[PDB]
Amino acid sequence: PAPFADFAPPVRPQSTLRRAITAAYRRPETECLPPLVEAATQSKEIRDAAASTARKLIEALRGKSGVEGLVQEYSLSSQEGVALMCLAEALLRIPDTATRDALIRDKIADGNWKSHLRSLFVNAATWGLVVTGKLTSTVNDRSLAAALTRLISRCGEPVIRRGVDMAMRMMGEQFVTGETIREALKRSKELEEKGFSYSYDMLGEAATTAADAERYYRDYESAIHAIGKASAGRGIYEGPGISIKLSALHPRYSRAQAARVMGELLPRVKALALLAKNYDIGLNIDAEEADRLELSLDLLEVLCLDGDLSGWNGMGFVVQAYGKRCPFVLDFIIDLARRSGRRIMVRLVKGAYWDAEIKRAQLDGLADFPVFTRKIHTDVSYIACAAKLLAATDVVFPQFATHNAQTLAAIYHMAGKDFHVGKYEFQCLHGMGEPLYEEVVGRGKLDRPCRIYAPVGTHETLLAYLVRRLLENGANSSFVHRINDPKVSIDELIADPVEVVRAMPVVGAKHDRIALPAELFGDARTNSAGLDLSNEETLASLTEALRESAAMKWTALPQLATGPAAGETRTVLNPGDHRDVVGSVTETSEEDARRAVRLAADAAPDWAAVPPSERAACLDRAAELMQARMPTLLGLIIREAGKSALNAIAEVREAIDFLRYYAEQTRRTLGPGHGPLGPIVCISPWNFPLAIFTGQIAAALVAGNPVLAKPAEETPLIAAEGVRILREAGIPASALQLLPGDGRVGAALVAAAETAGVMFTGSTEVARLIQAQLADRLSPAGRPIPLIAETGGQNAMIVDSSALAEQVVGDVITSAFDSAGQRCSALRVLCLQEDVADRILTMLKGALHELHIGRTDRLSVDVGPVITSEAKDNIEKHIERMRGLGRKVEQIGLASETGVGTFVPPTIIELEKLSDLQREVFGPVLHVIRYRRDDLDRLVDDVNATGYGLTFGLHTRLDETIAHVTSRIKAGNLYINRNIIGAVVGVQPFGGRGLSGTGPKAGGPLYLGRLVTTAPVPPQHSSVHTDPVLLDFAKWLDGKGARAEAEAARNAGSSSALGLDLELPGPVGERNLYTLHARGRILLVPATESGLYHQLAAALATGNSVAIDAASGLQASLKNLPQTVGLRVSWSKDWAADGPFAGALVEGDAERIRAVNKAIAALPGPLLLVQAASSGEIARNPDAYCLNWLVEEVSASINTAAAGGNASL
Ligand SMILES: Cc1cc2c(cc1C)N(C[C@H](O)[C@H](O)[C@H](O)COP(=O)(O)OP(=O)(O)OC[C@H]1O[C@@H](n3cnc4c(N)ncnc43)[C@H](O)[C@@H]1O)c1[nH]c(=O)[nH]c(=O)c1N2
Ligand SMILES: NC(=O)C1=CN([C@@H]2O[C@H](COP(=O)(O)OP(=O)(O)OC[C@H]3O[C@@H](n4cnc5c(N)ncnc54)[C@H](O)[C@@H]3O)[C@@H](O)[C@H]2O)C=CC1
Ligand code: PRO
Ligand code: PRO
Ligand SMILES: [Mg+2]
Repeated sequence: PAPFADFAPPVRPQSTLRRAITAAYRRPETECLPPLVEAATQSKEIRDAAASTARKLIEALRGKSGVEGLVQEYSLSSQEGVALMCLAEALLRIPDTATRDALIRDKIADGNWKSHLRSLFVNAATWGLVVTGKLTSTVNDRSLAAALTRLISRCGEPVIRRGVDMAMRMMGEQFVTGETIREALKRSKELEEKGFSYSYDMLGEAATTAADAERYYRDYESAIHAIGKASAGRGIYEGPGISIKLSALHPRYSRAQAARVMGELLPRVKALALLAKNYDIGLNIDAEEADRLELSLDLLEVLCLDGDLSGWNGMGFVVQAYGKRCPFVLDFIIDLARRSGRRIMVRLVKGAYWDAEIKRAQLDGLADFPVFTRKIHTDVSYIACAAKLLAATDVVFPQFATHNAQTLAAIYHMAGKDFHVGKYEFQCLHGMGEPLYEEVVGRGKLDRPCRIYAPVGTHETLLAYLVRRLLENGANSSFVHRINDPKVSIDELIADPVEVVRAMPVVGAKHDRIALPAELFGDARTNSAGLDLSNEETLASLTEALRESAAMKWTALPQLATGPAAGETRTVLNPGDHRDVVGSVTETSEEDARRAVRLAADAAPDWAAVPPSERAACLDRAAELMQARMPTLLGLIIREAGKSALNAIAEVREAIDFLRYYAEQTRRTLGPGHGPLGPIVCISPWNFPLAIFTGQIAAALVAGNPVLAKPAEETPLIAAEGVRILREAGIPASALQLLPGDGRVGAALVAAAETAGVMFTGSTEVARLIQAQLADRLSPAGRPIPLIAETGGQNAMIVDSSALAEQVVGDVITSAFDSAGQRCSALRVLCLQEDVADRILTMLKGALHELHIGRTDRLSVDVGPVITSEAKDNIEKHIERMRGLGRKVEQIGLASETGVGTFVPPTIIELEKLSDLQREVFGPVLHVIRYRRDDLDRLVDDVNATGYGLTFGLHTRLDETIAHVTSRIKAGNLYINRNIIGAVVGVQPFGGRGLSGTGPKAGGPLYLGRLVTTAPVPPQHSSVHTDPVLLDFAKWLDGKGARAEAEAARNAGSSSALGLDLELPGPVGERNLYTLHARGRILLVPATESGLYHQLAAALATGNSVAIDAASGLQASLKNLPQTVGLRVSWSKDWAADGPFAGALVEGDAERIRAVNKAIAALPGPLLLVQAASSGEIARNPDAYCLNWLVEEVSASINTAAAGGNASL
């Protein structure tokens, strides 16, 4: 099959009208507004009349809550009100009323509610919104528990009774019209008698599995029967209808899965529409995320052209006025209504996903947002689109869904004097819009109809996305919020958004406080740009660029300083299809690898002499080149490395980000005194063959070191292209040599006499072999050769019973199986609290079977091949061993076309204990364990016990659990309520501890400092906190008379950055934190008393404990230590028995250092970051031991939108 011949063909040819929609997707905001202002303009007479009507409605609204009266009656604090409603919610989970009342009277009111009632406070963020109007993303469950005890002990049964009755009313009658469709229908008769109509919302969305989509289907079908029976021939305008969400009806509702959507989702909608046709009721397709808009149009088109649905005008469709495509979508819909002769019911809304759209465009590095960023722009867009709809009432049925009295009044007068039922209507939300619309419906008011959008569902169903619904009308910019704010005048509320926009100095300017994705980092650096795989223009352009990349004769050669070298040449094959030859590699002889190091050494002074700013300029130029070449680079990564387009885009972004980040960090730090190490050997893996390749090399180069680049033998072509780009950007050939080949080439480079440093990403075993070889050598200055190694992980995610299953499953499927699990960060062990384990596991297995595995030149492929047949064999041997032990194994079936490549099906293996898993299994293999809540702390121990410490995830809403878990886990990259993959340079600096590597973190501020002989002070690198054991030690030194060492100890205490705690700039809806902690226990190998004191001061000032070499004979130098210091001090004769250590400090002459370095490399377990100094160096240089390498970096990324919305926005 020809590469990319079927990458992403559209569902249908894009008509002129469809293309005008796509063209507007991310149009600059200043370009969208002027035509909207013009279309929204009305006569001065109309504007005055509309302001009068709006003032009249608002005066009525203000002239006429339950939770607030309850808070007042019992003098509750906010936390008490929230805690009370959480208790009421839990009591309502008890089905029998008499049982519940007995528990309240006999057990709850009397004392400890904790012994009788899953945290009570799982939904406290929602109840917090109800009580306070403010959204907090996580729940302070200890504060709520205290508040609940306090209020119960103060007020007793009466307050509990009142809370229960209040929650019962709100959850049964306010947030929903009824629990079931029959109950909702019964409660609809009252307002139907007043002139209202209804559209029922069954509260389904985001199917994760086929079974869940089928459940949502049968729920919609049963509701259509009930609504149609009740409609009883009233028709689509007077009678009730239904609203559906396409995401409820298929678990893979996305553009990437468009073929499955048209084949599998479309027939389901058609079947529901046929039933709606027979009863003659409305069936409305709700609008969802911006990347689903254009896909949904293909379903609308097919349905409106399907003759089986003819004769029925009930098909409806929502368009969101906050979207830049809205008027063009309306043009398309009106034309479709004309062609089909179906009077499409068009619900105009403003839009419910605003904060999520802002976050998504920022995360994806896209050109602009697909929605407006000023609320007034959405208001003008709405009015302009209403004008378009009101001119087409013969062709469509406009439905103006809004609670904004000003918007309503403007449209009411825009529509003019003539009205008949069926011309158009208004719409509102149940339990929210009735106060406004009771001033609209009826001959005594404005005599215009209103359809009530009526949620229907149980308590569990309505709570799932209640936060997003509350924010529709609850944000500070929301009309319903502002009308209830006394500080907001009626004049402010009736302000005409059209005229306000028209008079702004720059019409349609972007919000001042929302950064475009490119500007996320401000003046520090330019964000890399992504590509929108939902944009048909992008998919069409990418299709051609990808095909063109597959026709190129890609090569990789040994590129020595003197020119390309001869060698053994072989082809490079696509891992997804070995018949697809991607290019040819000429591999490096061991002789030429040694020669390359000599040439690098000869060239080292000339590269070091290029000033740091100019070296950084080379990196910035290379980043521009990679950005411009992204589509071609994507094609090569897809075919050579077996990656999906989505992952290839992110990888090229990461490479660009490394180049720009290290360039900026260089401009912030490097001066004449930060001399280069010399030739650095950069050994890189096949799983991030551009990004990690580029990151290591760029850092070494910009620090002033010439580089020998040894790429993974599986992925030399993208590496050769990366070197070509860096050379084009100005890196001299003598500064950057490419040495393709296998481990023998890597080993020859490591062992070469002039090698001054090694940067390695790959296996622990190979890093250990490199460490053993480097320990044989010292630099010309008699110091160890630095090794930076990142070596993978055994990464866990802990999920408690407060987490949202659908969120968990999505993050798990992505974290475990993205890139076929070939990320070092991939989720390996999912840990499920016992009470939710079976439900989440069922959902996870169902989601597993929705993944498409195959050759990655198709947008529809989710999981590609593993890199080699040997990798495949190793992974499969692990799976079969687990199966042979009787562990439950779930696997997706592989298509026959996978046989030409090396594929492993995504797999779920259920384990009894974490210790059942003994080694990192570098493939799409998720292990699942269950835990009881009281065993959480033991579980964290179990996770730490593997010895790894790279990525870690936690899904919980509860602050106590966040605090506990994050304080006890020992990993470098933590992720809360999100996936654990795709660390962003400079936002989640990436790297771990233990068996996961040495540090410092790539994409972090300590990285460049390891690549120079004297480390600079990184930006923001300081701490006002002083370690108290360090202070006790300095006092002990003064008491012993060691006044010089006591001063040095105090200086180390101040110099240490232990306790640094920063928030890094990044996308909205996330908090990204970076902190410096102690490393652990540092091995001290002193030679003199003063050396031991200096070593102890360095280690204690950075928060560490120590093990001191008993063979030093210096035990008598540490007599009568304070207990606080003694607690941190042990003496070690057998270093291997007393580990693991987290670093080492060595004192001695060159031969002593070499001997100790060899002994240290022989210690089992983690590679130790070793620092050595002579006694004279300790006396001359206060920084003989650099404190940068005695702290541990920790990155934590918290998804603050996880509760369903973004409070900050
Ligand atoms: C009957 C019915 C049916 C639906 C919906 C509402 C109603 C009444 N909604 C929700 C709707 O889109 C909207 O979020 C709420 O109705 C509130 O908007 P109003 O016009 O009431 O108020 P209001 O006039 O106060 O407008 C609030 C809206 O302004 C927008 N906004 C806020 N800040 C902004 C900013 N900084 N920049 C740009 N825009 C900003 C948002 O769209 C926000 O919801 C919806 N929504 C949806 O996406 N799909 C759907 O299928 C439905 N269905
Ligand atoms: N941390 C990560 O991101 C990576 C970790 N791994 C782990 O390693 C396992 C094996 O995969 P491999 O590709 O075998 O990784 P590997 O670690 O053997 O290869 C990594 C790099 O080291 C080079 N290399 C191999 N032996 C060497 C030696 N003796 N001296 C110097 N350089 C040497 C290779 O050529 C490649 O460039 C994987 O299954 C996975 O567990 C591998 C690749 C990525
Ligand atoms: O599309 C057309 O040409 C005809 C006109 C009326 C409805 N269909
Ligand atoms: O976090 C991730 O998924 C990638 C893997 C290497 C570093 N960044
Ligand atoms: Mg290998």
